[PDB]
Amino acid sequence: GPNYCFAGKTSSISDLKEVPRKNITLIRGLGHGAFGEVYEGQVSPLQVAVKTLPEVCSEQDELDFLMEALIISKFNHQNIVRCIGVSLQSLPRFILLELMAGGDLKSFLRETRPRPSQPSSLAMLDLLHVARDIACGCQYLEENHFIHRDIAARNCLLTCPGPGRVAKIGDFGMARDIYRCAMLPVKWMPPEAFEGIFTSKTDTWSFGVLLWEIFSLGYMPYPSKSNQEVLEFVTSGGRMDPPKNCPGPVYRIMTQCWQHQPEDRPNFAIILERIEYCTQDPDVINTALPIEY
Ligand SMILES: CN1CCN(c2ccc(C(=O)Nc3n[nH]c4ccc(Cc5cc(F)cc(F)c5)cc34)c(N[C@H]3CC[C@H](O)CC3)c2)CC1
Repeated sequence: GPNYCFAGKTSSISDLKEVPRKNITLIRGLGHGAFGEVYEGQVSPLQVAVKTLPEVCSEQDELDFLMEALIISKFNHQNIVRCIGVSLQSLPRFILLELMAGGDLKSFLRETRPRPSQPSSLAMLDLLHVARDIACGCQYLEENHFIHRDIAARNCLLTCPGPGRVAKIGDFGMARDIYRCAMLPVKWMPPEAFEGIFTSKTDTWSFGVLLWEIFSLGYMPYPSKSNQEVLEFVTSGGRMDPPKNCPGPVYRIMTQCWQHQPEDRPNFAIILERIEYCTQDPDVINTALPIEY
């Protein structure tokens, strides 16, 4: 029976909000992936997402699922998905999370690119608001000494597709694994991560790559380079060019997050200030996004 510690506070299985099974109904499948497996559900009525643990699973799998529930249950911030509760005493086991109907950010960006059929589907301001949303979640993690270890568009969710959408950090799998190779998010990692010491400046680095994902509208970073090619490229001083039509001031935020030395990268409070500035600059927000023909 593991304990989990966050912000100086210790908690364990008995501290999770166990929701009676009978109160939980699955509505439909949403999908599966590195994050595990998730459904839309209802509680009691409260609409939720439901993550599930396979009944056929290892002991470490069980401990992983428990630790996921502990980690997410202890965060308290408007840009990190909430945990409504858990159902660990019935099988298959469930973790109940805030329903994020816009789905993951990477897919939303790819699917919502301006096209002749939808030429104003996104504007710079939409992208800067997503960036600000995730920076605010990261600033919370930084201030609570929690290193995320995989800040990327694939790990962010949106409340809804339309106007008023709020982005939130939706996955903590890597952090869970280290709380405790080919799968490592190499394209998101700074040179120093290859002494292997992490800090919140490693998350600053990763946030710069997420900014590149956002302002490229969902491209894979380092187009054409493999993991090892990226590693050698960034270690040598190599950096991505700005995404298509990216305003200079937004690209300058990326390039400061990618300073070789970690002390030279901004903390998330500074990143936020700089995103706020870009957001107020008419020349940035009046810049047209590219049309994908
Ligand atoms: C058109 N498009 C509209 C949005 N729709 C949705 C809506 C909600 C969701 C969805 O799961 N919403 C969630 N609401 N609350 C959640 C909490 C945890 C997770 C797991 C997760 C976290 C994450 F950061 C990224 C993920 F893709 C999946 C997911 C959710 C969804 N999920 C797909 C994402 C694509 C992935 O490959 C398979 C799971 C898709 C997909 C279809």
